[PDB]
Amino acid sequence: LQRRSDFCGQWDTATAGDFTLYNDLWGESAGTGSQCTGVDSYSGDTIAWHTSWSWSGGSSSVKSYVNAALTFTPTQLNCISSIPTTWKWSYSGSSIVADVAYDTFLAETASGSSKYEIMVWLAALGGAGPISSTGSTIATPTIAGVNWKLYSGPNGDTTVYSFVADSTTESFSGDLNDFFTYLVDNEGVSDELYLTTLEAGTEPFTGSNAKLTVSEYSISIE
Ligand SMILES: OC[C@H]1O[C@@H](O[C@H]2[C@H](O)[C@@H](O)[C@H](O[C@H]3[C@H](O)[C@@H](O)[C@H](O[C@H]4[C@H](O)[C@@H](O)[C@H](O)O[C@@H]4CO)O[C@@H]3CO[C@H]3OC[C@@H](O)[C@H](O)[C@H]3O)O[C@@H]2CO[C@H]2OC[C@@H](O)[C@H](O)[C@H]2O)[C@H](O)[C@@H](O)[C@@H]1O
Repeated sequence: LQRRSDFCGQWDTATAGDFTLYNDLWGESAGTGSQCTGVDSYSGDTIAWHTSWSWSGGSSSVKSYVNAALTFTPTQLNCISSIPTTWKWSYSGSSIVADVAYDTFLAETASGSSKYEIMVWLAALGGAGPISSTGSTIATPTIAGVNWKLYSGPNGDTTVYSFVADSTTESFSGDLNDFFTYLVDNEGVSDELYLTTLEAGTEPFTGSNAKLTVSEYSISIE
């Protein structure tokens, strides 16, 4: 028999080389729809995958964060020399309100609660916007070959910094650690914090008959 192979459950996952591919439909209760995900290929620190979705309702509420998460031991920033990454992706769908973003977390201890979250958005689609206490940038730095718009704002007892590419970026390669150095140098983030999480995926708000194709994604820590 041939069956649907994509996984669709709220907390379903797949293991793929150095990655976990999470469905992470954490916000599904905020609306109506569904989301199914699958691995296409993998080899060590590289993965190709896709996700398709339709979400309605809860227009300002994220429904999910399907993502490829690197398996690694939490490491203090001052022990990291570079985090090379490459990401090639494309989106299809209608009325897509979503981002394509890295999601990363810093904590005082390896097993402890997060203190900072750092997102790096390669795309803001359909008017999607980052968490921001003002609605405006705090800085507009050039990092890893891209001109970014940096925002900040709270999420519970954490501060979220979001670097948003000036233009939609379907193909990206550079050193993700440059974003952590930037915040250590410019925003008072301690270089003694542990990087606990390195994820790359998409946050949908609303849209229909959407599909993200990640043709290539790689990341490592040196
Ligand atoms: O009992 C059911 C199963 O629970 C699983 O645990 C889940 C928790 O119940 C969820 O609370 C948790 O949701 C978080 C999710 O993993 C993150 O991806 C998401 O990150 C947000 C971030 O908060 C936001 O600041 C940033 O802008 O955007 C990212 C991406 O969307 O955050 C979720 C929680 O925060 C939101 O909800 C609470 C609000 O107060 C807050 O404002 C919201 O933002 O997810 C876990 C599962 O997470 C794990 O798997 C998915 C991975 O992607 C993730 O990294 C892993 O930690 C249990 O694990 C299961 O065993 C249970 O069956």
